[PDB]
Amino acid sequence: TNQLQYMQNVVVKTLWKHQFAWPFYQPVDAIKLNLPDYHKIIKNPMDMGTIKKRLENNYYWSASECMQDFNTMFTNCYIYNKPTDDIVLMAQALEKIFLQKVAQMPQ
Amino acid sequence: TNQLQYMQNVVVKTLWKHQFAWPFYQPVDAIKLNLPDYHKIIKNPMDMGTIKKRLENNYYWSASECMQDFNTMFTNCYIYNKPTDDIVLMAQALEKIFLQKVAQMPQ
Ligand SMILES: Cc1sc2c(c1C)C(c1ccc(Cl)cc1)=N[C@@H](CC(=O)OC(C)(C)C)c1[nH]nc(C)[n+]1-2
Ligand SMILES: Cc1sc2c(c1C)C(c1ccc(Cl)cc1)=N[C@@H](CC(=O)OC(C)(C)C)c1[nH]nc(C)[n+]1-2
Repeated sequence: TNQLQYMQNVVVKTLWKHQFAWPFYQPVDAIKLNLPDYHKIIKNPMDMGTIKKRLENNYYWSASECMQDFNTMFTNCYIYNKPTDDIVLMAQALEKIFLQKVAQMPQ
Repeated sequence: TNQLQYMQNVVVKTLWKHQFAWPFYQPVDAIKLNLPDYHKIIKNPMDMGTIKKRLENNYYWSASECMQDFNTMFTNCYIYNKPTDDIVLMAQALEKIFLQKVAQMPQ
């Protein structure tokens, strides 16, 4: 789509390059990070690797569907972590860029 | 703005009319609802009344700034409540409509 291609080519590409993006490239590994409560607190895990793959496989029916996965990704981070945690502040920075780019999307 | 006017006239108006919107018309009243931990868990309270007022007062510098307040509103609800709670499912429904309408915004 003009809109889905834009989510892959502008939104994912911009965010992927950001210095704060690295924690979100792959799923939260609750085993490696020793987070036994992660999967009971977070019911819909999401990450940017998954989103990028979904865009490439034409998983989404609409740009809004993709936007939802980004929102989930960020929200999961705010649900699991304390409001002052580094990872929260990083997510907020990334979420702001996400929104700024979503607002400049074509109709 | 074309975009900010659209956030007031389409996004707020559509959501306000929705059957699930009523909990979000005004700030969470942690006293009336007996929620002593609400304000320590939720660092940025947000509601649609506040957003609507902000739009009318030209508080926002951009549509993305407004979008951020909506995201905060919904996220607060997911942070404070359990994933199976009625209020969470209501927020998810409203958030989906928010995103569907954001995707149909003018550039
Ligand atoms: C690869 C990934 S994914 C991730 C993190 C890392 C490292 C980090 C993290 C990332 C960056 C900085 Cl500066 C700090 C923490 N935190 C965890 C939660 C946690 O508590 O992990 C520690 C036990 C603290 C490791 C978390 N929640 N949500 C996400 C996306 N992450
Ligand atoms: C006016 C408002 S604002 C609100 C609620 C109500 C009623 C409801 C609520 C609204 C609708 C349904 Cl069907 C169920 C609950 N819940 C609280 C949290 C809570 O625990 O409140 C109870 C103690 C359960 C009252 C909450 N969190 N976030 C928000 C926006 N709210």
